[PDB]
Amino acid sequence: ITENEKISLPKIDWALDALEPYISKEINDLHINKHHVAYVNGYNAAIDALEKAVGKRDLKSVVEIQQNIKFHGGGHTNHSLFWKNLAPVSKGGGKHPDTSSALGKQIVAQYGSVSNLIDITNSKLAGIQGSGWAFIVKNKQNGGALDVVTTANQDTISAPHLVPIIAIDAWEHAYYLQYQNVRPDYFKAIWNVINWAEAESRYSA
Amino acid sequence: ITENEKISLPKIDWALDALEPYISKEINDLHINKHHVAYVNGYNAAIDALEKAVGKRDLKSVVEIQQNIKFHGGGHTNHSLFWKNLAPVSKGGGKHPDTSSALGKQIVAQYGSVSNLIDITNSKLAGIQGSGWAFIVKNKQNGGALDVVTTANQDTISAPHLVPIIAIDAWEHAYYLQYQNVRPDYFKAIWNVINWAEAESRYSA
Amino acid sequence: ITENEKISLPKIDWALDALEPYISKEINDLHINKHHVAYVNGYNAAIDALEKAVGKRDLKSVVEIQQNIKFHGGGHTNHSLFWKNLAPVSKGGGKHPDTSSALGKQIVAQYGSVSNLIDITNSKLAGIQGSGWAFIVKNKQNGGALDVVTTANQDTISAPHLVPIIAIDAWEHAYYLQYQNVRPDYFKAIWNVINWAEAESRYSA
Amino acid sequence: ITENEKISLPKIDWALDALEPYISKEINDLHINKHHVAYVNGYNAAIDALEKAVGKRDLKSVVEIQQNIKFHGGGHTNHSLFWKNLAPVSKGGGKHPDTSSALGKQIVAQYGSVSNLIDITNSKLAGIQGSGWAFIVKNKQNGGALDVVTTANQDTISAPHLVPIIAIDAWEHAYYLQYQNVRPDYFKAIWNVINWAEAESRYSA
Ligand SMILES: [Mn+2]
Ligand SMILES: [Mn+2]
Ligand SMILES: [Mn+2]
Ligand SMILES: [Mn+2]
Repeated sequence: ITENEKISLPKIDWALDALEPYISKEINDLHINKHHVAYVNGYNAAIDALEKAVGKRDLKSVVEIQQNIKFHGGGHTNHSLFWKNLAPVSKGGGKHPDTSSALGKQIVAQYGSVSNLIDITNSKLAGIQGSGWAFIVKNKQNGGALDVVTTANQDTISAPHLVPIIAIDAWEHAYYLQYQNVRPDYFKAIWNVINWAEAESRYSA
Repeated sequence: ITENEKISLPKIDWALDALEPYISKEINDLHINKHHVAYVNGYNAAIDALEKAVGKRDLKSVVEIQQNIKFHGGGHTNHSLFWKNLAPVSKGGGKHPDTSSALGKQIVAQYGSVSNLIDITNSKLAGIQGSGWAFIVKNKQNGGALDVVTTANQDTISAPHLVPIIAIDAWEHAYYLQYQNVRPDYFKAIWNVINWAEAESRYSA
Repeated sequence: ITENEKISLPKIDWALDALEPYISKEINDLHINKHHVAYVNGYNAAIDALEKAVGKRDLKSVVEIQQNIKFHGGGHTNHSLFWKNLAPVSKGGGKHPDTSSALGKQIVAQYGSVSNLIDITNSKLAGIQGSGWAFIVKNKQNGGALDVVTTANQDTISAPHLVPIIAIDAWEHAYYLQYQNVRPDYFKAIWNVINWAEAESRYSA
Repeated sequence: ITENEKISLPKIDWALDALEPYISKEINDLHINKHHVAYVNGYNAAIDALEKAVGKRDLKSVVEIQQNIKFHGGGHTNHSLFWKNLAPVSKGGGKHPDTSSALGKQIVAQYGSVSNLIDITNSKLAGIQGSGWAFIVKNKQNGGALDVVTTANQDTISAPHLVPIIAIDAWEHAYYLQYQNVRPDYFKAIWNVINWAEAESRYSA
């Protein structure tokens, strides 16, 4: 594994206790410093393992390692999107996107309001069985149309023609210390710290 | 939905705090009374929705409902197996199976010792990505041979030729409040409260 | 299993040899009379097995049978959609949808042309690994937006908010006798017998 | 991509028509020269795309490429195992393994006879939904115990502790031209040309 190929834990634009009372410092410290750090390490080790196996044409090891690449690679990708679409109330968290922005105009055209889109997303999040994510996505092929999708585990939006706009973590570790089994309460509460300014930038990028 | 079709939460043969210090009373209370209760209700609701859709030949609904049958039905089966293979130390929890038993003799012949089987099982548990279970299984068609398998979410040992001997819950709700992100500490801890008398009885049935 | 819950092979609105030179009579005869027939039988048997097991509250059998419900129920639904969106050239097969119809207006707004939408679908069909389908779908929640999706095996469009508009069978049995390994030639060829009038009715329904 | 990393189509130890009347020369010709060639080319293309994406830390592409590595790498491993465990009758195809061999002794001890194991394998094959494989496997951690498992599409026996002994292709391209929809006729016929000498050698390795 070379220095240019290795990934690192991203710097987070807000303090660990800044999402309170919606997401605790206790969850954020473990989520970033233990959970995200595990995917950073897992990806860098999986890449090192893969180059060694590929070089030897060990197709049995190559095949086995692919799953760890997908998982740790996806975990890093999902969590990085997550931290960037979260913001304290003081820093624009929970402020709806500007209705004149490309994203704001698209939400209005397809859903009528951000309120309805959030209801549709909370609905997808409730239906997730096990570990997974919900994403608000832009499709670059069908006129920049928005849709809400879910992925299992650390699976991500990897289709070249699709753009992740908002990423919501539904893994039990994302809410358990504060909400316990009451997953719908976390889903309802998170929107108060959602960074829609980042979502607008992602759409127009 | 007829009454004889409806499932119920089982009686657990130990107090909420009886598996301490290995599994907290806080975890068991939520695990039994919130988590397992949700699988009981979900299954009964899915069977009712299924019968209506099957009666109307509404195959689009039928196909959608089958996922909730699988998830909730599996959730009930898995947690029921789990409580039955958990026991307080004073009630034989953690006590290794009699080497003279059908299960005991099979463990010795295949793995040499219970400790080696536990080592294998803990490695399979460590490898679980996202929500899932590990099972020690008996295969009825290959000479009652044991193996260690894992399932995702609430998938269970449903094949008629396979018998679940030990079920270990690897979902984050099974350990998070006590062990947080340190899932290997939980997998190591659990064996101290595993009911091998139940596993011996499952092998012989 | 009752008489009202039983599914049957649908009547086909075209002669077996009427899709030639695009799809042969030889494929069509096996496709309808052996393949679709096997899903009709599989579903009716799975339903009979399900009522027996649900009644006995045999969660292990109930869980096992769900897979057969999904598969044969999906196979019947997918094939029924398929025959309805196929038509001889003499009966409107290959005729692009009317641009003033709700579907035609949506295609123009989102993709610019039917040809561009066909190119996107052919790209999705090319990327299917193993057995599966491609569908042009309408989403009732995001403003009636169209999208191209794939499913594996006999998985279908079962989400209540989604409508299958066009179903394209990519299983090897759908083309093998005529095209052999040359799967892209079949994908290119099938559009000449696609019934877009059925697609228009499905969108407006 | 470097030379040492590139895979090649293997030499097949029997003529295209050598397995007749069990597997036609038309099937073998396409299976080796079109189907397996597509896996060889696809894997080499995926390794090249992977190295470029890994080099520029483009994790979105990396995560997307992993599936093509798994599919093509698995496709090459599976077909290579397949040709090696196929033999013309005049070269010992269909001849049961020596009961004195390590494999032979293991079959007798677990299944009683090769015919009972074949029956078990044929039932697992019949149960495959869509594209997949059945494998007779040796587990190196539970006493070298044999079992029968199935994989979907081009998924393979990649776990380090498991050894594939016999691989059977259940994709429609493996039998369609000759057996059409009657897949059980193919599963029955294949055992007449299975190379058990290779299976014994795999077990002992
Ligand atoms: Mn997370
Ligand atoms: Mn649980
Ligand atoms: Mn078909
Ligand atoms: Mn093949």
